[PDB]
Amino acid sequence: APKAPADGLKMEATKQPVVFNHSTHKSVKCGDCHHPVNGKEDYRKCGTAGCHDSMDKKDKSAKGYYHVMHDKNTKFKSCVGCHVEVAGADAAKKKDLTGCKKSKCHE
Ligand code: HEC
Ligand code: HEC
Ligand code: HEC
Ligand code: HEC
Repeated sequence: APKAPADGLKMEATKQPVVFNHSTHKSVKCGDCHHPVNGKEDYRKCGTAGCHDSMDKKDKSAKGYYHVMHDKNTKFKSCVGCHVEVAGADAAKKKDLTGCKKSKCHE
């Protein structure tokens, strides 16, 4: 299989870039992020032309790339969404997991 990609996978599709890692979400199910679409599962980029490319930000619906990265009220687990569940009420983590500034995502 293609397995997980290398590390240092960052995405600069917005004025605020982010750096993701697969060696960190190893315990996380691939289907947890790479939600199934059409019933098929594949390893593609969220910001794929035709997937999450709304560049609206202020939309929060689905196409909102910046919505599937923060918005928690989504049909699927969101970055911050899951993070919120992970960090929960542990403090510090929610500042480096769901933190707006000075976090693991945004620095
Ligand atoms: C606190 C609730 C947060 C605020 C406010 C913002 N973020 Fe994030 N963020 C993350 C990713 C993966 C991206 C996309 C990277 C890319 O492709 O460019 C973003 C993007 C943004 C943006 C850009 C939208 C714009 O054009 O203004 C803004 C304004 C923004 N974020 C604000 C990832 C994460 C993340 C990882 C779990 C966290 C905790 C946050 N973002 C939290 C906030
Ligand atoms: C969220 C916690 C994720 C989990 C769990 C896994 N992946 Fe992932 N992967 C994620 C993102 C956000 C991205 C793209 C970054 C973006 O800007 O959206 C990726 C990318 C990949 C890719 C690259 C796409 C390609 O060109 O093929 C591959 C191959 C990939 N991911 C594989 C993969 C595997 C094998 C996973 C389980 C072992 C897995 N991912 C989990 C987010 C997340
Ligand atoms: C195209 C093949 C996609 C890729 C690659 C990813 N997503 Fe996606 N996602 C896609 C669609 C078409 C939809 C909505 C269904 C529709 O037709 O409208 C979604 C939805 C989400 C959601 C839910 C948002 C909500 O319900 O509020 C989330 C949280 C989400 N997607 C996240 C996400 C992540 C993290 C991805 C990379 C790991 C990713 N998506 C890739 C289409 C596609
Ligand atoms: C649960 C389904 C998750 C989803 C969806 C996303 N992440 Fe995550 N993340 C998760 C856990 C359990 C942890 C461990 C906490 C730790 O910091 O060790 C993390 C951690 C991160 C980190 C920090 C660690 C690192 O790898 O540098 C970052 C920067 C991070 N996560 C980013 C991230 C992004 C951008 C996501 C959406 C594309 C995302 N995570 C999804 C659990 C889950």
